[PDB]
Amino acid sequence: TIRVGINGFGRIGRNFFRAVLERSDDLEVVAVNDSKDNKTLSTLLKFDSIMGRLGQEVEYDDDSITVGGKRIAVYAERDPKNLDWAAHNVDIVIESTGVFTDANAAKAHIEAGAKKVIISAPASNEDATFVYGVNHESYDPENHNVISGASCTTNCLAPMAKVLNDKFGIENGLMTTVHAYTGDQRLHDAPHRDLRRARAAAVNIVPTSTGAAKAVALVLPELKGKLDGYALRVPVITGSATDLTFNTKSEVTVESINAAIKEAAVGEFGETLAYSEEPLVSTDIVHDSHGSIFDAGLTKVSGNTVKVVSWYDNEWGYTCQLLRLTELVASKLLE
Amino acid sequence: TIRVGINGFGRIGRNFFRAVLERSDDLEVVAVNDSKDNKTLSTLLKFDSIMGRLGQEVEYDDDSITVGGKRIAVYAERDPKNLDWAAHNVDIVIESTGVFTDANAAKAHIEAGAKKVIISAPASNEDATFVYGVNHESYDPENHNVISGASCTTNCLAPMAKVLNDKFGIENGLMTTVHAYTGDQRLHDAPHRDLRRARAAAVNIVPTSTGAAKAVALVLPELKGKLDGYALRVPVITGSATDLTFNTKSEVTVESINAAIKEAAVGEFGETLAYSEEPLVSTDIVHDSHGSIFDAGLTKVSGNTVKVVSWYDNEWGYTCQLLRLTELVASKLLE
Amino acid sequence: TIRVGINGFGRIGRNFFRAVLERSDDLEVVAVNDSKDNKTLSTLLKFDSIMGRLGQEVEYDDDSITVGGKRIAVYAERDPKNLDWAAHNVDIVIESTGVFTDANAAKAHIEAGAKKVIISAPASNEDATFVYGVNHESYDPENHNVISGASCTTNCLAPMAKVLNDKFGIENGLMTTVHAYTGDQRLHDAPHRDLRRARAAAVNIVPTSTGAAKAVALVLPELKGKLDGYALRVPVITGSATDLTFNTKSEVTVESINAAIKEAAVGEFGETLAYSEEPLVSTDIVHDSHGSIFDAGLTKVSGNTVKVVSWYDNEWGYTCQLLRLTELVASKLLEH
Amino acid sequence: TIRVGINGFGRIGRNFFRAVLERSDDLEVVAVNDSKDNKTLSTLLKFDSIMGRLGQEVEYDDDSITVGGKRIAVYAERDPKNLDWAAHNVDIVIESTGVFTDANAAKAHIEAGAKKVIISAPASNEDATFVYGVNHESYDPENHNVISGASCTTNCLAPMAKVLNDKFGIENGLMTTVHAYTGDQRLHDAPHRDLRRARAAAVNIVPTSTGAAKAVALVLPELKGKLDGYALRVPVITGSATDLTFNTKSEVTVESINAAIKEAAVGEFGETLAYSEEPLVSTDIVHDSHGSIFDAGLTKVSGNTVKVVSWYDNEWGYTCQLLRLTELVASKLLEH
Ligand SMILES: NC(=O)c1ccc[n+]([C@@H]2O[C@H](COP(=O)([O-])OP(=O)(O)OC[C@H]3O[C@@H](n4cnc5c(N)ncnc54)[C@H](OP(=O)(O)O)[C@@H]3O)[C@@H](O)[C@H]2O)c1
Ligand SMILES: NC(=O)c1ccc[n+]([C@@H]2O[C@H](COP(=O)([O-])OP(=O)(O)OC[C@H]3O[C@@H](n4cnc5c(N)ncnc54)[C@H](OP(=O)(O)O)[C@@H]3O)[C@@H](O)[C@H]2O)c1
Ligand SMILES: NC(=O)c1ccc[n+]([C@@H]2O[C@H](COP(=O)([O-])OP(=O)(O)OC[C@H]3O[C@@H](n4cnc5c(N)ncnc54)[C@H](OP(=O)(O)O)[C@@H]3O)[C@@H](O)[C@H]2O)c1
Ligand SMILES: NC(=O)c1ccc[n+]([C@@H]2O[C@H](COP(=O)([O-])OP(=O)(O)OC[C@H]3O[C@@H](n4cnc5c(N)ncnc54)[C@H](OP(=O)(O)O)[C@@H]3O)[C@@H](O)[C@H]2O)c1
Repeated sequence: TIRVGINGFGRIGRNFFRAVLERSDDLEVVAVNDSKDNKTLSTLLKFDSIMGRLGQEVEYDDDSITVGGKRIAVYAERDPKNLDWAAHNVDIVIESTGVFTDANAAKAHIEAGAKKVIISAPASNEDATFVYGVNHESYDPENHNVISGASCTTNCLAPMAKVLNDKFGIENGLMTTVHAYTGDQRLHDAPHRDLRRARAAAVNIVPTSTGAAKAVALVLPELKGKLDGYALRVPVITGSATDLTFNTKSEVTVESINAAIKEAAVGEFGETLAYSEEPLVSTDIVHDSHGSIFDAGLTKVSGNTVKVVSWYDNEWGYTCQLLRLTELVASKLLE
Repeated sequence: TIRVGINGFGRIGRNFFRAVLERSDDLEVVAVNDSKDNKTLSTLLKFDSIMGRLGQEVEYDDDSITVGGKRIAVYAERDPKNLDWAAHNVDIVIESTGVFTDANAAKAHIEAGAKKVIISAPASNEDATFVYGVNHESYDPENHNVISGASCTTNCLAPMAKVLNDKFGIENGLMTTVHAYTGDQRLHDAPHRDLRRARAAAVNIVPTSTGAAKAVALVLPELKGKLDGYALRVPVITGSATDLTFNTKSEVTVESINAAIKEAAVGEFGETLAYSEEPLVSTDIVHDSHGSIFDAGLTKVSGNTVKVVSWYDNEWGYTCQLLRLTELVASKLLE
Repeated sequence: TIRVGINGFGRIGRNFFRAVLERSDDLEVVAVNDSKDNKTLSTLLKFDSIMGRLGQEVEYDDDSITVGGKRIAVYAERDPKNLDWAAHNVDIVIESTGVFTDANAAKAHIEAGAKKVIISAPASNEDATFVYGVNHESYDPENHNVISGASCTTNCLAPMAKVLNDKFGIENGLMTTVHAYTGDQRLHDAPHRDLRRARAAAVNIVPTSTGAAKAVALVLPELKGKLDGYALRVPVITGSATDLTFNTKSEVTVESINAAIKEAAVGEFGETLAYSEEPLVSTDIVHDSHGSIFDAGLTKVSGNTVKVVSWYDNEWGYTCQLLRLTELVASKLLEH
Repeated sequence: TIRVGINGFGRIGRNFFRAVLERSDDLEVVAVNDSKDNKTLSTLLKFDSIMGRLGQEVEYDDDSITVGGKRIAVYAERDPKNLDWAAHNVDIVIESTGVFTDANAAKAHIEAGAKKVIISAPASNEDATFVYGVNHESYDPENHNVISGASCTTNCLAPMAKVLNDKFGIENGLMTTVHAYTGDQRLHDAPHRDLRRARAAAVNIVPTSTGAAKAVALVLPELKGKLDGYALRVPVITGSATDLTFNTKSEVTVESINAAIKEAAVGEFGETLAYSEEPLVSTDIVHDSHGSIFDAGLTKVSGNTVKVVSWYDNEWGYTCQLLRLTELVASKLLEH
């Protein structure tokens, strides 16, 4: 068991906690840092609009939240310099606040006694970025100390893109992610730096930018400069689909595109990328642990133009990818 | 034409602007104070998730927003002491920020050159509170200088309660308002001082407290101590219903309860309170200008226990009540 | 293993099937009658927009569906007279079509081999109506052969109405249930016998009738003529609350109303009626197995007027209550 | 006044009626055929969950509804053969039931007295298909008697596909339309021939087919075999976007793609196709009368791969396009 700390007990932080509880044999969360009182934090952990009730008992005091008898230390230092991770023998910190995506700032956790930091988001100045299943073999336990698990969408797109580029080659592609609304958006029309994300999220199709397609290049260098895209935020609370349209020099049919995915979606990689011929709708992939669920029923081909669609639970699927990455780091040298 | 200023260009502020444009012959909005840039403010005025597009042309510069050729001065003073309302000959300021519901603080607008302040909310230390149609005859143009238009729900409940208490007498009543979600609520589960309003608004029935039933006593003193209630926030963006269950010493039937409303819902009062026998659903009362739309089809009676239900557009219906109050003030002595 | 058949494999039928898999050791569903083809039936069983995926493999053919290796015989007979329940030795049929709530028609399942019929709905002409935890002890295994499990709302209302009446006496009460939309409402403005339920369900507060407060008299005769109410259908897919306002002759406080429910909400009754002081919203009671979750935080008192509020998963909570009734039935004599 | 009758008084029929009241001086609806009773018809006309209240008094009887003092004859004949359109001198029938998109069946309205039938949908065996603004000039008043106004998606796609093909040449293109749910989808998980549209519409992203990108070839023959796509149905009640990704042989930038649409989007064509640089979300195009609102802010270019996005109100925008086609028809000879 390697001991884990979470900085930021938001949606991603709480997902990660639950995912460890549900899915991990070799990690334990033993401390959390967040800016709120333990009554509030413990209530949000216990009850969730998306995931339902935590199955375990939750209690709290002024120092901690106890979950199924296991005491979780809770801190509220807004600067990670004031933390002491070594005091709880935390080796890995999950950096999920959203305000330390800069590795030069996330480094504070290591100064505060951790050995590894995993940023649950696109990062800057990081040692490395991983999409589990795609480039995790390149993790270097001595030199990759502050890393990034990339974005939900990148974790959906990159597995699919790896397989198709490997098999047919992708010249250029443009992505539309049709995505659940997220907490950056407004409930009612109100000021926002993005004048579209300003608009009432649960009654609008809301177009917004995302770096997730360009970010594929970080984990698949062969696709640098060849992918871009954007997001349409729509009224579901979780569950998203990545629609990629690309040009290939290969001569391709619907059936050969699908066969390539089916043939790759197997073994350990198939825990990242799944192949489905089912009549899927978003609610079917809620709490699905794959990073990418390829929908063979949606594949289209016109000439050398290809459209493929992969599903993802932008919360849970992403979190399970991050958990896979965390298990890898925890399985290798920690100093 | 009496010239009006709005402090706070949120949902209520923008509703009020539109209501003046659509419905008023004797008021004009000539200045606005708000903490945002004019590109953002002008975009939110022009496009609305609830009301649709403003029919008029909107332009802006760094000093103003011009609406159908009429230049609206815009300020961004966070303290109303720094404002100068007299410079634009504004007589009435609508105080719609939410952070000057204290009349001792709203008074600043009068020091800044206005003559009257109307708080678009339950207030404290106010000269008087009005529900138009219920107690507006008691407005005293010399001594009522900082006033309150009360809450959306109170504007729905008080008209109905006046008629029923007048005709049958109400001993005690308890209200449930089944209410559209509002901007105080969270889109995704997140910290909030109210741990229920913390929960994703568009997928939950969310119980929360409201003073609106006790506040009836401010405008109908005869009901002090006899009304209380709460709110169930539900997933519609606007449109609400007030369900009041009360005990009466009178012997009453469904048909006599309804006849009393029908008989009162007439003339000017009938612009506040309507009587309907239609098969209404919330979307039918969106942009309805009444404060209260009594639904005769929902009236129930068991013994001396009575249940009545009135609809309201918590945005537009409320705003039209506030506009009626503003026209009254504007029609009398301004000093 | 008491063998169960389901007539009508819609929301309630599929909930019942799942609840049997999840919560019963004594019951097994061996046969289903429904109007649809088996490809459709099996897809709707495998995948559920509310309950998520069934955690068991599903296959189908012209005659059956196989769930986790167990063959369920499937028929599609519009008329129950043309069924042979004896052919697979089913003893209890759950009648969940919606269209045979008249016991005079549902009786047809007994003629076709069943020993018992449980109507998943308010019924007419039935031997008996039950809210488990309230009056199930009056179940008569000789004379109660076609029975009603009453409605979702009744299964929420009756348990707290029993406790509070018994403690304080209810003079009259009026109820509003703020209720998830149901399958009979229209997605877009379209024809319906109820001109309000005609109206786009996911964007409207939709008022509609419910017999629930009057049907409580069937199970608590002491409350006959003392209750009425209506529903507001709102845009959530499941999860509901019943808001009851009543006047009493007793002297009551918030603390005293709430203490009455807490005392009673224990033991086996406590699996029907829960007592909560949690900050609940509707998603928190989705897939809750209680018929009634009393929300102590919502209790109000004004003179002699009392308001109380209880939650229910109108799908799963109701289904769990119905399973509790089915287990009771199946634990006694199944003659004939 | 050219007299119009409507067969099928559903979403599209009621939109058409309203659009005639709102935007036409030349057309008048004098008769309606629909399967429902007049109390229901008149209620659904008066009150609309999307469009709000009709601003006119509505009354009804056994034979008619009266809207702002004008009597509309109402029939309910399942079979168009039993209608007499001549009886009220209607010249154009809008065929909006959904079930007579085969011109071989819709022809029955001409036998029953109509001079022209306009099918509010993709059709089979029709004289002609039109997207107003794209190919309406080819309308032949002698030989085009039963015609299609094509689909909502086609009326969004074809206008920008015309402009960009003409300017740059489209090699192939694939489309996704992110589309408001429609009335055929199910509110709760329930049977449907499309097992995805079976699934609770207001809580799901629901993939489904559309002929729209292949139906563009009917109106722009130059694009035959070059377009395909599908729909994602999402939880908004109306408002949709068409996302088209195509590869071209030309050298194109974002600025150049966008400039091509701006140039073309003027005059009468500009009432079909708008050019926007606004920060649009779907509520902003609700009740917009254009068939296609090009969103310049969404244009992307990657090498020779181009993505463009246009909005449409799949109810009102489509209806306005159809009204534009009906006015055209009604401005020429109505013989026979
Ligand atoms: N769909 C998804 O949700 C998704 C998918 C992929 C990636 N991600 C990434 O995951 C990260 C987390 O996103 P989220 O959805 O979880 O957002 P969130 O719900 O707002 O979580 C962020 C949390 O950080 C806490 N926080 C902020 N500053 C802090 C500080 N100085 N010290 C301690 N705690 C602090 C906040 O606590 P308070 O609320 O008390 O301020 C908040 O609860 C982001 O970087 C996001 O881009 C999200
Ligand atoms: N259903 C309803 O909406 C409803 C019904 C009845 C009564 N009311 C009452 O109406 C009032 C307004 O509510 P709302 O729904 O309009 O909320 P809102 O949308 O948040 O509007 C409030 C606005 O005030 C602005 N503001 C805050 N502090 C300011 C300052 N110091 N100077 C200038 N502007 C400032 C904010 O601008 P920024 O956003 O840029 O910070 C915000 O846009 C509240 O008191 C509420 O209780 C609302
Ligand atoms: N919240 C709730 O859903 C709720 C709560 C409490 C009680 N109930 C009660 O439970 C009953 C079922 O409701 P529900 O929500 O499950 O509705 P539903 O989803 O429509 O279920 C009805 C099912 O019966 C089938 N069916 C109808 N007529 C049939 C016939 N003649 N032969 C065979 N199968 C037939 C239908 O097949 P098709 O789908 O092919 O038509 C459908 O699968 C109703 O009486 C309702 O009051 C419902
Ligand atoms: N977004 C859109 O809605 C959209 C956009 C573009 C094109 N369209 C097309 O427009 C057509 C109509 O669609 P819609 O959305 O308006 O569907 P809808 O709401 O179901 O309209 C169909 C109407 O036709 C009536 N009807 C059906 N069969 C009939 C018959 N034999 N005789 C008389 N009346 C009959 C129905 O009456 P009942 O209600 O009693 O069944 C209903 O009012 C479809 O072909 C569709 O593809 C729709």
